[PDB]
Amino acid sequence: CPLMVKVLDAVRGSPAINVAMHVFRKAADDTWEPFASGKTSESGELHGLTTEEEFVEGIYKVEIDTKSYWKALGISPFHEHAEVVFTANDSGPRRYTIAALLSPYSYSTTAVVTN
Amino acid sequence: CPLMVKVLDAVRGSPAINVAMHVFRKAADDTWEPFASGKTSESGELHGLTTEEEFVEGIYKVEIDTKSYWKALGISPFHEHAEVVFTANDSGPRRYTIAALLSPYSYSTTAVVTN
Amino acid sequence: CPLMVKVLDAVRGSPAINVAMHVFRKAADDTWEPFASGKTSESGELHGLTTEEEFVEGIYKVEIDTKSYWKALGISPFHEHAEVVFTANDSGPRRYTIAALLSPYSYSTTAVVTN
Amino acid sequence: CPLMVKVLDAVRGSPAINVAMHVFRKAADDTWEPFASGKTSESGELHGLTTEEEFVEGIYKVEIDTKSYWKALGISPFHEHAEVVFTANDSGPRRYTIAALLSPYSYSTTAVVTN
Ligand SMILES: O=C(O)c1cc(-c2ccc(F)cc2F)ccc1O
Ligand SMILES: O=C(O)c1cc(-c2ccc(F)cc2F)ccc1O
Repeated sequence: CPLMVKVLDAVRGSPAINVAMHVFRKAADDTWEPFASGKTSESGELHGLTTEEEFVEGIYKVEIDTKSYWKALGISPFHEHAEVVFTANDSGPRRYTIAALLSPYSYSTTAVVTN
Repeated sequence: CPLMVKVLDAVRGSPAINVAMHVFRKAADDTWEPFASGKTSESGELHGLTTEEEFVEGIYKVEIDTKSYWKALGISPFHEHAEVVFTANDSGPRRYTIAALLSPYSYSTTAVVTN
Repeated sequence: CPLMVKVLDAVRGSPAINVAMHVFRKAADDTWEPFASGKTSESGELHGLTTEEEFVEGIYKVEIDTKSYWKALGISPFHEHAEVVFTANDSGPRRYTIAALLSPYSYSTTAVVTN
Repeated sequence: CPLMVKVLDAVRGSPAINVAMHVFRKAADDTWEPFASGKTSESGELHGLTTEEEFVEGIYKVEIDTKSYWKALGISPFHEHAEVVFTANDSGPRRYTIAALLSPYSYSTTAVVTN
């Protein structure tokens, strides 16, 4: 599993469950092409987005639909979404864990990159 | 000054100086139109991006070139940039301060909305 | 003003106003001695904690009463308080700004050290 | 496992390995009594600090020795340690995951509380 995302809710102190996200890869013509998508599980985790063979060098974008998450809890948040944009695998294949911590007016994202 | 950005460096404990950023507004045709831009000052702050008459309701994107900042310090970063996307909505007088805290593999952004 | 504290509320996107905090300095006998205290202003800031002559090298602790802040808003928090412990060291002129970003189950603190 | 701690390094984008931490419980005489301690593993995790029977209602303090971690990497950091203080189990037994994200001049801590 070369790409995993974990999302946490800083207001309730819980995993952020059923959070949708879309992954894009920058194409040759400088456009964002859809690549994968899914929703976080009861543990706040989204696995199985891609495979080693499919996850080639490139620039990737993870767009996390934080607004729909907060609206479902009755909170009108600041951000439309949380976007993580990064170059992947340019020194060789790596495993990426993207962690996102959500508040209505704030978010933090961090990457753990292992071999 | 209805829109201000402040950027901080978590590795050196300093304002992040000379950080470039561009502000975009979502057009009717779902495209991002350039709106404003600048570089942070010695205090890590960018002022004067827009005016009250110009800063109307809409969806805005602030793209902060964090990668160029870390490259200038010789540090290898994860993110291509830090992106803040939000709807601006005047429910009464509102000033927006976007704060971004930068580390090579992590960033946090928060909005302070005042009257 | 060699030492300033700023506190922000990630749930409401506002300065955290009327937040009490105490500053302690580590004594020779490894005990915490009260040093300064106050409450944040309408801007979320606390100034005038100490002076240049008084703020000597040593180990300092800032204890921010985050629990009372969340209780005043009717929100159930995790932490008893947010604690920032640090050594102050003049290697040349140094001013310290401690920034704290508060959520009910999370807090972030950062130091900006300027000349 | 009622209490787990995970620590991440925001400069290297990796788990923070071999990070020491001590857990204290506030005693009847308002003193902090040592309770448990350990070091994070290669995954940045510390498990097995306590048991359900031992982890009674109370106020707990987790002191993470972040300074020794950064010094071992040749970085002089701002904080002496990262302290997480909280009331545990006052509505019944819970499982607590404490997550800490470390930078030389900043840290964030978050709690995930599950039944
Ligand atoms: O770790 C924090 O407490 C923190 C602090 C800031 C911040 C810093 C300095 C300042 F003048 C204003 C701020 F919002 C911005 C983001 C952030 O996460
Ligand atoms: O407050 C923090 O220290 C923090 C923690 C995480 C995080 C999330 C999930 C996880 F399994 C480990 C983490 F460190 C993600 C972001 C973050 O700011």
